[PDB]
Amino acid sequence: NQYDVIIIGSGIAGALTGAVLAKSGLNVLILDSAQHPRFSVGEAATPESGFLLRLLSKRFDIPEIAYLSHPDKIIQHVGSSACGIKLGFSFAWHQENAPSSPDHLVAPPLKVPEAHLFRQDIDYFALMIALKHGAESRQNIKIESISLNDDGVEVALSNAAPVKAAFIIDAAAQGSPLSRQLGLRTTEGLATDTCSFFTHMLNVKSYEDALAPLSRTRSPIELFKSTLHHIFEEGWLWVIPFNNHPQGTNQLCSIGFQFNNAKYRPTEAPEIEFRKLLKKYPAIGEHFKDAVNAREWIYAPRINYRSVQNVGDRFCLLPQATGFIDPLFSRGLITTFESILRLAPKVLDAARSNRWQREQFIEVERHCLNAVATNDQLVSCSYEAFSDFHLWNVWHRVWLSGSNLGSAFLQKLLHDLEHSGDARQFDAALEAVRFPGCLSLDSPAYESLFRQSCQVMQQAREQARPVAETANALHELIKEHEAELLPLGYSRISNRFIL
Ligand SMILES: Cc1cc2nc3c(=O)[nH]c(=O)nc-3n(C[C@H](O)[C@H](O)[C@H](O)COP(=O)(O)OP(=O)(O)OC[C@H]3O[C@@H](n4cnc5c(N)ncnc54)[C@H](O)[C@@H]3O)c2cc1C
Ligand SMILES: [Br-]
Ligand SMILES: [Cl-]
Repeated sequence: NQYDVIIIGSGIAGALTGAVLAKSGLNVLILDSAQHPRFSVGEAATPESGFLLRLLSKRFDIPEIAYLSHPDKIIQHVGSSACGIKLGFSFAWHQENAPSSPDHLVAPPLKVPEAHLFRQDIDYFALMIALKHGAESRQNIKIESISLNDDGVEVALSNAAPVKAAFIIDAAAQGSPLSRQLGLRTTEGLATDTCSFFTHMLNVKSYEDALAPLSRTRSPIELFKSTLHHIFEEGWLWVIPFNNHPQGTNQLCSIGFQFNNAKYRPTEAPEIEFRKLLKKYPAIGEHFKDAVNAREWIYAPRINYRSVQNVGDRFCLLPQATGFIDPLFSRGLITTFESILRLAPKVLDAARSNRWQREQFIEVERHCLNAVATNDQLVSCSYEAFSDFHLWNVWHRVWLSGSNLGSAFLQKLLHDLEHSGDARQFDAALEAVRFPGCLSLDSPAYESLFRQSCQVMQQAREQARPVAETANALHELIKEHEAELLPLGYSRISNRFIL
């Protein structure tokens, strides 16, 4: 075998996977059909993704991976166009045939700033980390076939010699050739059925200049410096600026709108569908008066999918190749970076002992399948919560309380790894969690709340219950479970900005 591991796809997942494996002593090859620079979606960084990036950096001793978790460090080391700032999430609610109220807004601010990842520069920077640590990159290739055997993997390429390796990691992310040929992908048993239009734009106005200033909204953060979600019955639109950091030089703002296909199926071209949306919601249109498009619209008719299995003797699909739900709540990078953190140590043990069996990577599958399953419950219920503001306001505390518990648990693992310096203890502690894939990670009290809350929302969809009844039901559940959650005051509805 020419190599130890072959990685398909040279975006952030594949490049970071290649970096840690090259650093750990494996002879790594990274294949890609596209080439850098190239555009990619997956821009909103979360607190969990920040800790998971810092864990990867510490666990495998690569300081440059930790630079991607903080916006100032991106600006300094990657480049000044490589990210915007993020001081939180903002969810502005809208209704067709009604003027938009500035009071219909929830915006839980963050403690430490996060990045809005300009992925063309971030993913190329991630590949450069892999290349500097000894990984080989081959771009612009054409995969003829991928053969899996009991003694190894063999990849055949157009106009080149075939390459061979012990393992193959699919990081190709929804153009996954290994997912196609194995017959793992399916949309069966998915609550979320959604499409997506997305692009990058110039001259997009800020929320403050377009809709309502800080004095009016009373928000502790500028929504300009946040992942802004414009939500409404049939779907949502995102405003993710890269031009919101003071030292930043990027002019672009990522814009993407999604529909629930059960409520609205788009019929016409992306630009026509966009203007029809701004007609429906004039408030959202205030962003795009003098705005112009910086690239083509991409239309994905169904972004949702999952897999029945995602590992074998000689392979392992990374989360994006495995399954995906929706941009909402930015769960893709969280699942991605955690799956690498779980996979990499097991691949090292396989490569070091020459044992390549499915049972060794079973905990990578269990996490990944549960994560997509959880996020499907989270998103499908969240899409149903868009129908009314008060319903959403109550509902988002279910997500937020889970995300805070999950962030604190990953922070605890980082704190123990930094002080103790014990890699095996960290790997075991991460594997020891009671609810792998879920939002809280380890808390049974939260998962009780989460799974009961989702039953209420699915009952509300199936029987078409009133929004006041559903909102009350969730409020009693929060009040029941509040004591076991963090002491933040999740139950008081009048507080729309949970510090
Ligand atoms: C519309 C949309 C919005 C999203 N929004 C968010 C968000 O707000 N927050 C968030 O955290 N996540 C989001 N995600 C998920 C996000 O895309 C992933 O978390 C992340 O981008 C995955 O990185 P990656 O390197 O695996 O994939 P990518 O960055 O897409 O890289 C994959 C690479 O594989 C290559 N490739 C494809 N097919 C083949 C083949 N047959 N052979 C060889 N190479 C191939 C591609 O050319 C590409 O270079 C979103 C996804 C979509 C579709
Ligand atoms: Br997801
Ligand atoms: Cl996501």
